[PDB]
Amino acid sequence: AKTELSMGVASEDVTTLDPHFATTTSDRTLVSYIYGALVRFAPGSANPSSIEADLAESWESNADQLVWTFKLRPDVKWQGGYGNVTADDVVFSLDKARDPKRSAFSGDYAAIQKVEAVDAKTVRITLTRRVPSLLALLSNFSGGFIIPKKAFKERGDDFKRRPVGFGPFQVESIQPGQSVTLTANAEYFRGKPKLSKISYRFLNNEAARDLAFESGELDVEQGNQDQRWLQRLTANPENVVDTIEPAELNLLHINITKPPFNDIRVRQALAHTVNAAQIAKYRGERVNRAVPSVIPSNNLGFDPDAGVLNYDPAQSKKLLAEAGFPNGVTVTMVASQLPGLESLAQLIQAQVAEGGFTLNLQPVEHAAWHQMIRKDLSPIVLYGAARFPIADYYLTQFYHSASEIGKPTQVVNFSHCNVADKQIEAARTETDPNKQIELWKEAQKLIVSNVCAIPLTENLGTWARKNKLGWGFELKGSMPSAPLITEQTYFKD
Ligand SMILES: O=C(O)CC[C@@H](NCC(=O)[C@H](O)[C@H](O)[C@@H](O)CO)C(=O)O
Ligand SMILES: [Mg+2]
Ligand SMILES: [Mg+2]
Repeated sequence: AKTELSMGVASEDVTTLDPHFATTTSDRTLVSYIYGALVRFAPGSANPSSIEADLAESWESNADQLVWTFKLRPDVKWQGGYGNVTADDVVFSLDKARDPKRSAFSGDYAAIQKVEAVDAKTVRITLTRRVPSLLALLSNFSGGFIIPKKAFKERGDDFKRRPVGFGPFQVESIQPGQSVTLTANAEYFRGKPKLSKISYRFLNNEAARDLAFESGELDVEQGNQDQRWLQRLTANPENVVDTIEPAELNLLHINITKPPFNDIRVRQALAHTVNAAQIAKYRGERVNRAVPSVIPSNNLGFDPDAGVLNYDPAQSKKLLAEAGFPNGVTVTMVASQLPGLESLAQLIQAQVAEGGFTLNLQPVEHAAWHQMIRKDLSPIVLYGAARFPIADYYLTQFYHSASEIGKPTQVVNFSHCNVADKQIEAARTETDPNKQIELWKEAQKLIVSNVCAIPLTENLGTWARKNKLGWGFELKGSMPSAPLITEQTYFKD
């Protein structure tokens, strides 16, 4: 049939298409269409078990698994005429990914010692110690994507809006705040895409997005976490709703160094007046689930019994009075305008009033909000995300003190947590599998009991499409929790 795909997303604009910085779901989704990596998750899977060849046609490790040699596919071409992808591009990209001055994801690569071009088609990666999940680090997510040395060196600060990858689609143009026009990479190494163009539309307003989808302007539209939207879409036999793994866990990360939240009783009071099970029941159990820990349930090392504080708003009021707040606590939070996070913050705002908290929400456009929270501008941060499914990733990034906002090594530790550093570090390199699991669980119990963060629900990604669109594979998951459009995506007659 037709070869042009139109999709409506919950975003206001592009922030960065440099894969070493792209963090919002929208920027990560675009990056997943433009770039590739040495290896990749199988299309339609978010599980590292599925990892398969991408730019690297084969690889091997030495006996001690400290030296890995990747053999590159010969004639993989960059978009825009930058020529053949070489080992020098891989060295440049991985060294950039592992540099805290040029990447938002450098901490994931701390165990890489060196990356060397043995020849134009051979890359040698030497590790400081064994890294069981190395292939996930080298895959098509976060810092694994490969970029062109020549394009980045020249474009510099403009590369983020004029990206160049070897993926199936290229950015032809950006219409700021309206859309991104992507076109098929005619030289894509797996074959020319069946789609000729993608019109990626910024439709943050849910009512306008739904109207564009029902009027036939969109072939795909991002949904939300509400079962009511899910039921209204599934009612039309022409629509298909995809619920996409991994589930992103939402937490209230509390800055434990800032009064009044430096008193554990105040944090405990907040935790006793949130009700994640009620949010999950309201939003719907197919897409949403309350999580009994501070990392997503789909993690090796997840603790189903971390000790999450129960709902008891009478106890919240008692604790606030003991802490010197007989008339309650008021707090202003900088809150994202991404509709799912905005509606979640509004649900929490209503819940916490029962226990004596009056939450004032200062709304900020999503990408601007991401910048503000990373400047330590909010006392509490409602953040929702998933990472590779090994506890070390979520724990290190959100809760290890090295990740604390304000440090050169900062990641997403908005709570300024430091209570679990020794357990996180010991678990990371523990070779006894059961002991490693127990150290990850001990870290979760400490973070929960000190109330550095309060878990809410985790939600699968929700997207609607017309049944005339075929992905070319089963869309079970995608690391950004969004559809993956590839050279296989097609329309039916
Ligand atoms: O990877 C990251 O660090 C950020 C993840 C990215 N995910 C969107 C997100 O927070 C979730 O969809 C979120 O769980 C809300 O919509 C909850 O209703 C973000 O754009 O903020
Ligand atoms: Mg955005
Ligand atoms: Mg902590």
